Amino acid sequence: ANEFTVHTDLSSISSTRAFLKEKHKAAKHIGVRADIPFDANQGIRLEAGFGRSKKNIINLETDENKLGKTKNVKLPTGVPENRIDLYTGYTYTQTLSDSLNFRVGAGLGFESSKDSILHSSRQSWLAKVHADLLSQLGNGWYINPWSEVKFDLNSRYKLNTDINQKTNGWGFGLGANIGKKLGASIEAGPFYKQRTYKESGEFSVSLTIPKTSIREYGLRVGIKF
Ligand SMILES: CCCCCCCC
Repeated sequence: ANEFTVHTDLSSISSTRAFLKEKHKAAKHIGVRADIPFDANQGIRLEAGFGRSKKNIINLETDENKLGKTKNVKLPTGVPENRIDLYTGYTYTQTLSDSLNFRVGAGLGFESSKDSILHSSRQSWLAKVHADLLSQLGNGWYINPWSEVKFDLNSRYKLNTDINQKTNGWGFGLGANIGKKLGASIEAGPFYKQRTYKESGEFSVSLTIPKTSIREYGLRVGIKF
């Protein structure tokens, strides 16, 4: 059977780059997923999602700062950011037991993010592999632990200075949804995601784009038709 999920996330996102931290507020995301079987085991997965937050850029703490003896210059607050994600891939699913199903897939994806202070953009074409276990608990209840890993094939950092440099990286996500059939199913659960973009090669003033690391903790809630 075809399965379609619409979901929404509430999350805490933080990022570190060079000597700075970026903390997000009002981080929200909406997305959809379609798992479409073609035979007993093979299928296709399609995903699309849209996210938004506002971020404050802050310095890393030092004892000199805590002591008085220096003072941090003011940095931007309430910086808006928008994100989109898309994914299409092959899936293979099989039964491990009468109450346990195991699904694995791989495919191609796109991610982008844009902020405004000055616009910075990150656009990434990537490959993604994912695996998840669906375990029946009885009475229509289930648990669904999942994992996914992303690898950039062509990730570009853009800056309306203009700058457009390649910054390939990778990322991984892990979570687990607890769900219940309503006759449709409702599910909810925690997730963790991490994304790293490497420092770019030297480009011409000689510069690099600093290494960026993003970490995200959240709760996802979904309706599975
Ligand atoms: C089984 C993985 C669960 C993810 C835990 C993330 C921490 C909030």
